[PDB]
Amino acid sequence: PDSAPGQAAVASAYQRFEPRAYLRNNYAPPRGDLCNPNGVGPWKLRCLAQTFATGEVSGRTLIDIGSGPTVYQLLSACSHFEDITMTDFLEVNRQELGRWLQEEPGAFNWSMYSQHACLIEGKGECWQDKERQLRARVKRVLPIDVHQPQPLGAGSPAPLPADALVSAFCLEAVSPDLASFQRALDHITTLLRPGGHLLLIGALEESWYLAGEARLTVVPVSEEEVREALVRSGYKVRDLRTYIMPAHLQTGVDDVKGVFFAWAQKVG
Amino acid sequence: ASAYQRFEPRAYLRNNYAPPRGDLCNPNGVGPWKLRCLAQTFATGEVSGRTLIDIGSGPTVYQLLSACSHFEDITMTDFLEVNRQELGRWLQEEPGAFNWSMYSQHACLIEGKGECWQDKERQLRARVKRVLPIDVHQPQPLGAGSPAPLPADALVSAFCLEAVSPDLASFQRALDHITTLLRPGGHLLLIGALEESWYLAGEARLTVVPVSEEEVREALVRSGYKVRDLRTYIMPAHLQTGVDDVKGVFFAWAQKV
Ligand SMILES: Nc1ncnc2c1ncn2[C@@H]1O[C@H](CSCC[C@H](N)C(=O)O)[C@@H](O)[C@H]1O
Ligand SMILES: Nc1ncnc2c1ncn2[C@@H]1O[C@H](CSCC[C@H](N)C(=O)O)[C@@H](O)[C@H]1O
Ligand SMILES: Oc1cccc(O)c1
Ligand SMILES: Oc1cccc(O)c1
Repeated sequence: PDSAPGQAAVASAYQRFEPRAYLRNNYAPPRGDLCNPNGVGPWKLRCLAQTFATGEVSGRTLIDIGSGPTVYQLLSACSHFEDITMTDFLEVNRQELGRWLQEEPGAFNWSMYSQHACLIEGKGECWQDKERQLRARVKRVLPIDVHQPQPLGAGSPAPLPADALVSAFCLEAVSPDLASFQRALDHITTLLRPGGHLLLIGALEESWYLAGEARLTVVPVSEEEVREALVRSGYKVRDLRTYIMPAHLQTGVDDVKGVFFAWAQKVG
Repeated sequence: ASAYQRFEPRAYLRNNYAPPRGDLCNPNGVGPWKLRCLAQTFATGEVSGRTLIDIGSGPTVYQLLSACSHFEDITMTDFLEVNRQELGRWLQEEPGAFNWSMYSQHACLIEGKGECWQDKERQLRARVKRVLPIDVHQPQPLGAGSPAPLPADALVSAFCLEAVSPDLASFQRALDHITTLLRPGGHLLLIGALEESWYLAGEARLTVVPVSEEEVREALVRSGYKVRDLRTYIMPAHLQTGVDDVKGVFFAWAQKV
């Protein structure tokens, strides 16, 4: 039938999305604890650092899809791309990012994440330098809607097509069903050049998460469903790993069972 | 040397461990060079045991960051009470403690074990059992009935001896004194100023004995050490700040025979 109904429920639910609560829920401890090497934060950072460390993912332009109020997903990326586009559906998230870009004190503090990224990249970089570079290389923060065939709109500011895409915890968190998820992946895929790379991180078998007042409906996906959608979109899957959420990190902020990381390269 | 009675801890930490000398971002600065010497030395695995004493800690902890994972019992020392108080403020996470986090981070970075800086800090705090008075001019620097386990398996001392000695001879004697504290076959990590004659600490102006790398070498030998490593950092111009006239910094790894 049609996609409007579910898409409309999603947009409606996000009107209540609270950036600070979401940051607290997922990026403050225990989930944001970077000392525990078995924690989810360290694993996410590690997937990104190792992928970029192959030297196989480079270019001039990078687009981060559904950045929300977070930047950790770009810490290892930023040394490999000189032009970075960050994006989100919600103005309030885009402002949160604005706060970090201006280095305001009222901003969320990512320095543990910056430090940790420096630590595992193994180049002796201080975190203030990593941050300075991320801030310099973010060239724009744009509204985005992945349900649109042109997710950035027509006549986008963004350099297109990009050399690479990053997207963490977006697609499954905004798609009422798997077919919607697939279409979203198809949409963002039009922004990536052939032979370009997508780094996709996401929730496994999740149906809801909390962001303050907002309780959001997530399509629960399996690793295998993630693989097939990537193939369906015209990628070769180069890496797909799974982290199983330990019980102690199951805090009632969501019903997440695990997290996936895909490295995929667009065929062409 | 009652000049040390006017010595202000915060002023000293300010002059030496805040920007520019305390910026650790640039790999060519003195802070990173110092941490590197300590890290690489312990990474060899040849310096180890159970107990370690830090001679003339002042109000600083950076010199034990790499050390702390190799020794379960650590003694810190200084001549000034005010310094011992400043140490205590950091060990006990009290208010207005100096912020060493940048240094903990850099040690974690250099060590390359994937360790978070908070774990590093917690372990150092855990292994420092006591902060004791000391005078290297005394034949028994720690006094007679010290709480400190002796003889130590290892010593560390940074910027103390030359900074408390009017001349080479006094420097040599003080080296003799601290050396009695070290078990035979033990290790000493000595860091110090090269060709320095004064530095400032608030109202205090201290006299320093200017020493050369050769003179440091010979002093260690004279004290019965085998010198396993002696390295020099030349002080770049941008780190010549008005707080002293230091020319360079030396790092020595020495073993008692
Ligand atoms: N239709 C849509 N198209 C693109 N992004 C959307 C969207 N609807 C909601 N979003 C955004 O999807 C995000 C999911 S939270 C993920 C945030 C971040 N990437 C991280 O790694 O933590 C929210 O920021 C939300 O505003
Ligand atoms: N007679 C003495 N015996 C032992 N230490 C002394 C001393 N007189 C002064 N000191 C201490 O020697 C220190 C020199 S500054 C100490 C340097 C510090 N450990 C660092 O690495 O930065 C001061 O803390 C001072 O209080
Ligand atoms: O970072 C996130 C976002 C949404 C669900 C989740 O389990 C984790
Ligand atoms: O850390 C120090 C201590 C004393 C003199 C100096 O130049 C540096």
